[PDB]
Amino acid sequence: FTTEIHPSCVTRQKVIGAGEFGEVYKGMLKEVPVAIKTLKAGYTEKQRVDFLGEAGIMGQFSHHNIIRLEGVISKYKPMMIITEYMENGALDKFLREKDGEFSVLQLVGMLRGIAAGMKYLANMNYVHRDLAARNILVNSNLVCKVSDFGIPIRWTAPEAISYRKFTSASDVWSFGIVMWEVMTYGERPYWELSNHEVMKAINDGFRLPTPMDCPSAIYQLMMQCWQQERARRPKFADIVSILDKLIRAPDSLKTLADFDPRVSIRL
Ligand SMILES: CNc1ncc2cc(-c3cc(NC(=O)NCCC(C)(C)C)c(F)cc3C)c(C)nc2n1
Repeated sequence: FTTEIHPSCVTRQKVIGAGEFGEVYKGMLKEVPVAIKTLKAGYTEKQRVDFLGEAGIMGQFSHHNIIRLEGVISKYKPMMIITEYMENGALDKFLREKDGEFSVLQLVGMLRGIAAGMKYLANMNYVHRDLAARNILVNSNLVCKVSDFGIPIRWTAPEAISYRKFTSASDVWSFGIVMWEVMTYGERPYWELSNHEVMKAINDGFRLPTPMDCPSAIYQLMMQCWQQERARRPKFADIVSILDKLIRAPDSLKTLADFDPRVSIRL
């Protein structure tokens, strides 16, 4: 079952995005701010199954680091999925607009939240397939929650690219990329390299270099997420455990990995 909301309780205020066959609005629910995704007239059977299926999954999950469902409008048209509203929006854009404004402890806290959400999804037998900072939302407490706005080569594990093997372990690879995104304040993974250049580089053993001002322990962890051999990657359980220990003994984060400068200025 999913909480059914009457349309009279919902007010759409502004368009903030696009759905698969409909739009996404900021609005109010009788009052609390909400995000609202619509499915407009003409939708196919597949679209309806996918839309209500997504809502169903969201309504069963209950975790601090997973987007919360307020409810669904299924009995009237257009159909709607209504979620909590995350005031700071998508993590990738947020970090790029707030470059350098957070402490290392705050950044690592973000990652621990994301990891906790992913551990929950993985153990509930849900494989994300598109984990990236663009699909993480941020609220006014700086809490990060896993979402999905709809192959993204540079986030995807080799086995998922090569033979379509998507698992919690391919999500761990992606999480490594997300760690690099957070610690660089939203740098594009692999910079201007083309998709084929990225795939070639990874196959030949290249990995993203240390971010600036990055704790050694954090760089070590993201490198383990990028083991070629799936079985050698940490589980989300391991990641949550390590990040929790680092945060609870925060002097552990004061030791930095060496940053490899591209340009050296001699004065
Ligand atoms: C800008 N703030 C904000 N806050 C909250 C927002 C919530 C949504 C949202 C997102 C989804 N879907 C969605 O989050 N799917 C993944 C769910 C899972 C992690 C449990 C597997 C949805 F079905 C409906 C809506 C309204 C979207 C598309 N945008 C949002 N934007």
